[PDB]
Amino acid sequence: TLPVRLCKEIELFHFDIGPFENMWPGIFVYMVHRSCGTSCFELEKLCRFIMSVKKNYRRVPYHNWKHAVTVAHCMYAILQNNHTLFTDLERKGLLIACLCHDLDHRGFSNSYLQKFDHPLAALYSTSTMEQHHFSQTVSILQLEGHNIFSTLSSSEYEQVLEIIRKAIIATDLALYFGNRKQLEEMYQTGSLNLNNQSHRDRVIGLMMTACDLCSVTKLWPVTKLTANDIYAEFWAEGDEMKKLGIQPIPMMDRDKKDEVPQGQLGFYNAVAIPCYTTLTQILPPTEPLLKACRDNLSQWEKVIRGE
Amino acid sequence: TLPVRLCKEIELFHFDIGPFENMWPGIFVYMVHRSCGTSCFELEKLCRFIMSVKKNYRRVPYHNWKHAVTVAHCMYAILQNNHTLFTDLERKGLLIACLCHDLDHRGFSNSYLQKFDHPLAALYSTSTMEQHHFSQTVSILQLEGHNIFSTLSSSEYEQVLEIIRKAIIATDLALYFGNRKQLEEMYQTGSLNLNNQSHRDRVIGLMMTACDLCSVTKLWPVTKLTANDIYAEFWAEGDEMKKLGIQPIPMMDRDKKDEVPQGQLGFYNAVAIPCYTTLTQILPPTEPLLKACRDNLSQWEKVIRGE
Amino acid sequence: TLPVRLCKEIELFHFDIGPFENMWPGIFVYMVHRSCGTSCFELEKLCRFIMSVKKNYRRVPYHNWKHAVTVAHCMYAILQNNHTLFTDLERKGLLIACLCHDLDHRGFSNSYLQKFDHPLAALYSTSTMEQHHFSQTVSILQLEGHNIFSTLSSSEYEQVLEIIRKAIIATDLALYFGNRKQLEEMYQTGSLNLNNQSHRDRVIGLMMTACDLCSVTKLWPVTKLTANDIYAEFWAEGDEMKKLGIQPIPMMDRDKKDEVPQGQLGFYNAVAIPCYTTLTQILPPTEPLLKACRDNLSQWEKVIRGE
Ligand SMILES: COc1nc2cccnc2n1[C@H]1C[C@H](Nc2nc3ccccc3s2)C1
Ligand SMILES: COc1nc2cccnc2n1[C@H]1C[C@H](Nc2nc3ccccc3s2)C1
Ligand SMILES: COc1nc2cccnc2n1[C@H]1C[C@H](Nc2nc3ccccc3s2)C1
Ligand SMILES: [Zn+2]
Ligand SMILES: [Zn+2]
Ligand SMILES: [Zn+2]
Ligand SMILES: [Zn+2]
Ligand SMILES: [Zn+2]
Ligand SMILES: [Zn+2]
Repeated sequence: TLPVRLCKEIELFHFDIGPFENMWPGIFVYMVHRSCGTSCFELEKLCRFIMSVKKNYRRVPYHNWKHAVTVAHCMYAILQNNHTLFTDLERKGLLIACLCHDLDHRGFSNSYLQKFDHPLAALYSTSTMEQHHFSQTVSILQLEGHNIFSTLSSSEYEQVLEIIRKAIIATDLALYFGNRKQLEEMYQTGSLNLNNQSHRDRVIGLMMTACDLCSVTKLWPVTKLTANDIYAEFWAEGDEMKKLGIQPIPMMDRDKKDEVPQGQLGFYNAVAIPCYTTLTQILPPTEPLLKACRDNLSQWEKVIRGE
Repeated sequence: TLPVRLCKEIELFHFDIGPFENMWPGIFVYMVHRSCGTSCFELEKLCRFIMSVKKNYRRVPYHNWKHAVTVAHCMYAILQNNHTLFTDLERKGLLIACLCHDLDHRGFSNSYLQKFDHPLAALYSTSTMEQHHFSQTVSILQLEGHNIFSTLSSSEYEQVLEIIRKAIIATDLALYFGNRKQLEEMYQTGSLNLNNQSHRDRVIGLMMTACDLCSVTKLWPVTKLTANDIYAEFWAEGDEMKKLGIQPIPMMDRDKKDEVPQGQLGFYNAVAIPCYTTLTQILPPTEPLLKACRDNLSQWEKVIRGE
Repeated sequence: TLPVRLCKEIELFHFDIGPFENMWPGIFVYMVHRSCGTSCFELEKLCRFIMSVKKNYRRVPYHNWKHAVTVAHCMYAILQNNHTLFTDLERKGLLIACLCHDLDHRGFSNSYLQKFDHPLAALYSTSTMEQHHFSQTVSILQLEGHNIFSTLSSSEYEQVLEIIRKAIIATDLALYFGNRKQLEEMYQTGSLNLNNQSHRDRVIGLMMTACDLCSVTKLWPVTKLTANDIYAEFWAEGDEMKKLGIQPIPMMDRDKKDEVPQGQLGFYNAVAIPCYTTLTQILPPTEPLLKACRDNLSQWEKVIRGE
């Protein structure tokens, strides 16, 4: 258990995990215990696993340890408000997947790695960083005393690793557009069926996108401050693009700061609002994420106007 | 001994310890040896103690290792210019107290810890961080080979730990206002008596405030640059307050930068000038701190005007 | 071998080593193998040496590990395009010298160390930091399993250490002006002779300056961004000068930012263009460095105008 205020507010979708890093591991363990149960993991193994995962996130402005636990919390909130839908293994796997989904991130996009000709791009032609995140996850699990899935049968172990793999790959935003489009069609026609594994994998994929982007679903003061972190990374990549003799897209171009308000508008309209609209259609109890997304859209519109 | 320039200028109240971190331990050892004597501490134990204290200060903009040694230097200057007043134990304890007085500081105020519902606030209802600083000090002393007070009698050990405890607690600025007010009254009436232990504890408390705030007693270029560090911390806390859904006070509000000159004025008038005025009354050789404080007040007045 | 793009573009003088730190060691090993040969160093010893050198560079804005490898690359490009001129030992020694030439740099100039009265200034009256860089190099070589020159004869070992010493000392820009002037005279009169050791030492000295300053020979986007790093250091030193009660020169004065374009002009005209002009005269295949320097001069002239 946690302090009184945290216990209460952790159940809210728009919860912020706070600036005290050494409380984040305990926040995660709390979430796991309420989501899966106190006997889902051996506590000693789990804590060892969490600290090794922490050590393999880098000190970058956005794709860091705080992001990992923040993404995990959003998944916790989704799971707790749709608690009859998911199995034991899925709850286990998804929280872990979220915690590990950006492991060893450098603060650079897949396209930058390709243009730089980074060895990872030679190894992984598609979803380069995401395949690397999964590879890192697996490597940590293979460390002595780190296999938190020790007590599972081989059959169950293979299932949860596949849940984790698919989920981490789904955080490649390039795959989200096609996935969301398919889910929309299946929802409208009544074809969508959570008993169908391929349909289920898609819904989980959308859940992963929703959690990954959850910065846009916090209250305005948090959403606005987090934007500074995201652009710190993007502008750094844009600097590196210019060093390769390539003009970066405006989003990554430090010199085009004034276009931020309009750029944000475009993203909410093109990416965020559709993501949470579709997720809310499929899983109605995720409605608060959509409301908060809409509220942040209203705030960016006011910045553009000058209010 | 130190380089020629340092030897000379370390005796000045407005000395700056410089940007070379690995010289700060030697600066402290120099001060201890001149203040208490070369046989006050076993050198090997003292160096081990200093390095563990350094390791338990965090990389924050202001409440860091540099602040700790800077505070210790101000106490050194007070002690050397009032050298007949204090006992062996008090000189020992006060330098150590100053070095440890912000141990494990996160860069957040007591009020923020309370509002966040941080576990330390549940443990320590009053002077939350200061009670924690003392707890940290004690923990370091209990480490193998770290008890720098090994050679003291039990009686003396208990006295110096109490000197340290009271001194560290006195750095809670919330307790300064009441303390200064009492000292003022006792000074005016002739009641004040350094042979009275409770009166003595108050004077030491004021000395601790004076050392803690000594940023405002450096020369203008140092005082102005240090302000950047202090606001880096304050504005970060104000950001966190906004993330809890609480509007921070203007001092901690990044958006109210233009109010800095006037805010500083208010602090010098309400806090700093009274502190050093009262200290100078009680201990006349601390006069240079008051003069330099007044000079910085004049500089902030010129910023407001535009000069 | 390296990724395809790196293999190709590493041969260009204006190559940028990129933002992936863990590739820099492999970039260096690649350069050594192509420059000297695959049997010049025992690979295990070399990698151990490289990692210890990395550990002894500090996290400062400019005089860091990236600068060290960048300087080494420029020397690689000079060596590969003048491949018949230099001996086995010289190629070995110069790459190593470049990698170690700023070892343990604090981000402060020799003059600041003198004014602060830093112990290094008492030890080394001339070329203070450069003598320290060499001392650090030697200390690393003396570590167990770190003597990468193990297989050399004593005679050869002494020669390469002297090559390294002279080369590192030559990176003291204060010595460059006199050296360049002498080389100019010897070139014009036909006196200059690479078979004369003292003349040869001078030419190597100029090569070291050219590599050290090679920031001004990159493409404009790299050159412009690197300027931010250099001023971060300079302005920090200027801050420290003000803390000693000394007005810093405008270059190190944060308050005189607007003078950057004109200040840069002056440096290109007074230092950079003459350096690469003289180097190109002596070693014609280094011409691309001069062209790129001239192009950056044109860019700074356009900043001044407003284009
Ligand atoms: C893919 O872009 C983003 N991913 C995000 C994840 C969390 C929060 N925001 C995210 N964003 C973008 C950043 C903004 N989009 C743009 N900003 C600019 C700025 C300047 C010029 C063009 C653009 S597009 C939303
Ligand atoms: C408690 O405030 C401070 N503690 C200090 C310790 C050392 C040096 N300065 C200290 N200060 C304050 C910072 C300033 N006071 C204020 N600044 C502002 C800025 C904006 C709006 C209101 C205020 S009050 C003196
Ligand atoms: C010695 O100065 C420099 N060393 C450099 C090495 C690499 C790249 N640039 C270097 N520079 C200087 C920085 C600039 N010179 C000046 N800048 C200013 C700025 C303000 C006022 C005076 C000056 S001189 C070239
Ligand atoms: Zn990702
Ligand atoms: Zn992510
Ligand atoms: Zn404090
Ligand atoms: Zn303090
Ligand atoms: Zn140097
Ligand atoms: Zn250098």
